[PDB]
Amino acid sequence: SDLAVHRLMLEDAQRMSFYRKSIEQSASIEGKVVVDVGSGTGILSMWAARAGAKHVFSIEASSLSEFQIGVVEDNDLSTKITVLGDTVENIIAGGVANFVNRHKAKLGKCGVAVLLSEWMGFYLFHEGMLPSVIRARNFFQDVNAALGVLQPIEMIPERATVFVAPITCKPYYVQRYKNFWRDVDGLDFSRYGRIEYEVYLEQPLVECLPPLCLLHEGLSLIELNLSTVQEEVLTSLHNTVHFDLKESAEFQQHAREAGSEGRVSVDGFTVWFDVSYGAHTLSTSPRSPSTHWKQTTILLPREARNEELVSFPVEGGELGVEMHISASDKTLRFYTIELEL
Amino acid sequence: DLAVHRLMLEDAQRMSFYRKSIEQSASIEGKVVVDVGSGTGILSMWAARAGAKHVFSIEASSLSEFQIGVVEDNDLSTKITVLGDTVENIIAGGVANFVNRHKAKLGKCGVAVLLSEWMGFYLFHEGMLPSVIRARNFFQDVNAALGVLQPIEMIPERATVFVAPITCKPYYVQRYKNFWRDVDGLDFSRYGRIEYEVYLESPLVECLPPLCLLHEGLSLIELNLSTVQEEVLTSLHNTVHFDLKESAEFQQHAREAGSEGRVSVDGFTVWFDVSYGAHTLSTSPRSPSTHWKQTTILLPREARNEELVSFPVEGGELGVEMHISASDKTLRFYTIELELK
Repeated sequence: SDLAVHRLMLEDAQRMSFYRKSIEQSASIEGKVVVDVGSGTGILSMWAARAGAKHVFSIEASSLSEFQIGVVEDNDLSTKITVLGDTVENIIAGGVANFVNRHKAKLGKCGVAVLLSEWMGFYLFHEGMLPSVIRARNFFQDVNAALGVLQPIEMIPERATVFVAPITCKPYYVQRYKNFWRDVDGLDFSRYGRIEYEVYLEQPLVECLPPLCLLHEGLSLIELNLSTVQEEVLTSLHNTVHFDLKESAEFQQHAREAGSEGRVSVDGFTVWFDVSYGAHTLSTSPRSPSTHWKQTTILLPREARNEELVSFPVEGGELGVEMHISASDKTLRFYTIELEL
Repeated sequence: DLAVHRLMLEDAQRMSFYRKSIEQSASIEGKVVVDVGSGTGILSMWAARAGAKHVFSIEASSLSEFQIGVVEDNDLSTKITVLGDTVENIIAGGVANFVNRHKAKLGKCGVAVLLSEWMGFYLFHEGMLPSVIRARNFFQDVNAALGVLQPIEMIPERATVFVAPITCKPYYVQRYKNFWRDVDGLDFSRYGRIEYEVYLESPLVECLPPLCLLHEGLSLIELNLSTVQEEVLTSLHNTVHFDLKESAEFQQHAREAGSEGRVSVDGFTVWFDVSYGAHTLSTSPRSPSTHWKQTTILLPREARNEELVSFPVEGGELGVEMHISASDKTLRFYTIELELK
C-alpha cells in the first residue's frame, strides 16, 4: 500500500515544514504552472494551488492517484490540479507535442515554472526517485521550449548534499547495550550485551546514531544542483575527503574521555544528507530530528574494529576516505556504498 | 535469539510476575527446579537465589553456550546445570539415563518445581505448552523412580483465555480518523478510510484501546498446568454469552449512541492471563501492553459495514462459540474461528 509510507512524510514535522515553507515562500508559484512528480497524497500539489499556482500537474503512477483526485475534489481544488495517473517515463514516451496539444490551455503562455518533488531515498539515492525527477525536468523543459520558453524550471529542492563523518561505536554500544545488560535485577548479564552488539554489527546499517558517535562534524562528499544534474552522473558517485581530527571539537570530546595517554579508534563512517531551497534546509544529520531516513553507517571490518587498527593520539591527526555510492542495476534506484581508507 | 529475550527482560509485568512467584513459592528452597526454555536463564538464576538445591536449565538454542558463561559470571555454576538440548531429546534419552547422569544433583529430592514462560499468542499460537507438558510428565517419572510422588509445582500454575466483543470505531478514530482529518488545513479523511478499510484484512495481532471493549471479557478456556494433557490441545472450544445490559463497558457506548441509536459489534478480541499464588500476568487491553498484545477476530466486512450485529441502548445478550484449533500435528500453531449464537 502506498499510504503506508506517505503517512510518515505527513507525520514528520521537518519534512512537512521544509516543503510548506519552500512552497509558501517562493517567487515562482503564484500565477505560475507547477509540476509535482510522484505526488502520492498530493500534499505538495495542494499546497501549491493554495499558494496561488495558475495550475498544477500532479504526477502519480500508483493506484493512489484515483483517490487523490477525490481528495483534490474534497478540498475544492479540482479546477487547479490535474492528476496524471502514469509514470513520468510513460508520459515522456507519449511525447512533447502530444502533451502540449492536450494541456495547451493549462500550460498557458509561460509553460511550467516549478517542479516539486520529494525523491530522496536512503543516503539520498537508495530507493530514491531522483532519475524520474531528472527525466521529468528535461521533459517539461522541452515542453517549455516547444512553447518558445527557455527559462530553466525552478526545482524544489534546488540542491542536495551527501555528508560523511567518521564515528566511534562506543557511545552506541554503551547507550544501546551495555547499560541495559549490566544489571538485570542485580545479575551481571554484560556477556549478553557484547554478544547482541557484535552480531548486530555484522548483520550497511540504517539506524539513528547518537551524536556522541561522531568523531567529526562531517564533510560534504557529493553535491547536486537539481536544475543541472543529469542521469549519467548517477551510475557512480565517488569522492575522497580528508578529516582534520586535530581541529575537530567532536574528536576532542573523545580525546578528553580517553585521558592524556589514551587512544581514539575509528569504527566506521556515518552518511546522511541535506536538501535545501532558499533559506530552508531539510537535514538528516544525527544532530537533527530523526526521520524515516535515519543515517546510514558503514563499519570497518570487525578485526580493524576490535584490534583498534585505525586510531589516533589524543591530539588528533588526519583521516582520508574515498567513498563510492554505486548503482547496483540500470534503474538507478538501488545503490551500495563502499569505502577505502 | 537474544533480541526476543531482551523483550521479556524489558517487560516489567512479565519480570515482576515470575520474580514474585518464585519468591512466594514454598517449594523451591532446598529443592530441585527445572526451567524449560530458559533463554537468558533469568528464571533459573532467580530460583538459585531463592535457595534451590539445584536447577536444571533447559535451552536448546545457541544461547545455551552463552548462558553457561553468564551463570559462571554470577558465581552460580555449582547451582545451575544448563542442558543445551530440547525437552523431547532429553526425554528420548530415558528416565534411567537421566537419573544416572544427574544422580548427585537429584539426591532424594527429585524435581519439585517446573518454571517456564511457554505462552504464545492467545496462549497457544507459536507457544511451547506441549513441550512443557512433556517435561512435566517426564520429570514426574524421574521422580517416581527416585521414590518421589509429590506432583511438581508448575509456575504459572493456571492459565485462562479471555474473550470480549468489540467495536472498532474507537480504534478507527484514534489510529486513523484523528490523523487524516486535518493535514495543514486540508481534509485528507478519504485516505484514512482507505487505510483503515484495507488494514482490517486474517486474525489481527494488535494492541486494542480498552475503549473498544463492549464487555469486560469472559473466561473461555481455563487450564490447570499440573494436570492438563496434550490431548485437550487439539480443539479447544467453548460457548460464552455476554450480558450487554449489565455491562459498564457497553454503557460507555450506549451513552454516546443517543436514545434512538444502536451499538454495533465489529468482532471479538482474545487475550490471556496466567497466575501463581497471589500474582497474575495479564495481557488484557486494560493491562500494560506486552509482546503478545491481543488477538482480534473480525466479523465479515458486510456485517461490519451494514451494522448487522447491533444492540439498542438498553443492551441485550450476545452469544458466541469460539474454536481455537491446531493447524497441524505439532500443536504449536493455531487458527481461531467463531460463530455467533
